[PDB]
Amino acid sequence: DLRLGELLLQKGWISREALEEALVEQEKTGDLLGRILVRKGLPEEALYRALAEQKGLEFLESTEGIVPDPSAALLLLRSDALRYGAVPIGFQNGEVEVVLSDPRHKEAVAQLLNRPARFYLALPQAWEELFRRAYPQK
Amino acid sequence: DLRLGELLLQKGWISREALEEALVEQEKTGDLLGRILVRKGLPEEALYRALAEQKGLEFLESTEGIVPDPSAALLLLRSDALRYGAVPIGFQNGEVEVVLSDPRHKEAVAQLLNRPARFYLALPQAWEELFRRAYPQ
Ligand SMILES: Nc1nc2c(ncn2[C@@H]2O[C@@H]3COP(=O)(O)O[C@H]4[C@@H](O)[C@H](n5cnc6c(=O)[nH]c(N)nc65)O[C@@H]4COP(=O)(O)O[C@H]3[C@H]2O)c(=O)[nH]1
Ligand SMILES: Nc1nc2c(ncn2[C@@H]2O[C@@H]3COP(=O)(O)O[C@H]4[C@@H](O)[C@H](n5cnc6c(=O)[nH]c(N)nc65)O[C@@H]4COP(=O)(O)O[C@H]3[C@H]2O)c(=O)[nH]1
Repeated sequence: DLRLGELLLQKGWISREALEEALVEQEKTGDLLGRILVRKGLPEEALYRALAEQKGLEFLESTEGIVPDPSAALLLLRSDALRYGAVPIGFQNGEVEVVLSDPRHKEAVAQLLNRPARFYLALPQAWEELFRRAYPQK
Repeated sequence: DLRLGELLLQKGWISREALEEALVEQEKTGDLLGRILVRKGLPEEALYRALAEQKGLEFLESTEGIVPDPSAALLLLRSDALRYGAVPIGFQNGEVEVVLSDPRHKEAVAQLLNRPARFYLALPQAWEELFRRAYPQ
């Protein structure tokens, strides 16, 4: 319902002038809005918390405690896990738990999995650490 | 030596008007600045990362993988680990690794331990789960 800029405004993590400056730049550059905001000083975690709320994802402050379930990992080929930015990590109540790197990929991943799923969002470094543990390059 | 408010303002978690507002409220209520800011929308994790930076602590996002070394837990009576909010979890390079629940207790704990130490900080639930693991019963 709410766009990213409005979400951040509502949470008090950007100012109206900071948002307008970003939207004015975007209309000249076409860069992703969150990228402009972060480049101008928005904490990257603030961006991801807002993006998670927008797509109904649970934001994961860390992936270090996750022990990836090998049987969940079989639900995506490694090449697909990397391309879609999705790590299946386990099961809860007959749903597969999946950690995304980019909320914009939730729908594409959900369609692919074609089963009940619970989605999480992790920061880039946290996501890559998790991916490598779930999908060793071996 | 930056105070918490300007630490958070520089990062961009709070506006300047929100900081002034929170300190004005604190003048009436006396609550901690971090608790007011968290009530006003600051993530608790962002608060603890700033508090860790301020006191030279390493903030731990998670304690789930830590297996507490019993040899290190011996360095504090359980009663002291609870009162000081400090869990010794192991040793690195001749320093004892200690996980604090509150960065304000760093100096008191360091004086007591009286040996080289590496200090970490953890959010309350993660700290409690680690404390029960290191100091069972
Ligand atoms: N992984 C990742 N995802 C990002 C990032 N920035 C945005 N996303 C998401 O990608 C979608 C397209 O972003 P946009 O290209 O900047 O296109 C934006 C942007 O041009 C504009 N916009 C965003 N917020 C506002 C606002 O508050 N006010 C106005 N007038 N326009 C806004 O509306 C369009 C739709 O925005 P949204 O519905 O929120 O949809 C956004 C948002 O869900 C990022 O840095 N990283
Ligand atoms: N466990 C926990 N610890 C917390 C929390 N908030 C602060 N601490 C820490 O406790 C000390 C006392 O916080 P305070 O009572 O709000 O008393 C504060 C506060 O009244 C004020 N203050 C803090 N930041 C600012 C600022 O940016 N500008 C101004 N003018 N005053 C500030 O200076 C005094 C000292 O602030 P600090 O040096 O940063 O020292 C702070 C900080 O290290 C919390 O929510 N939980």
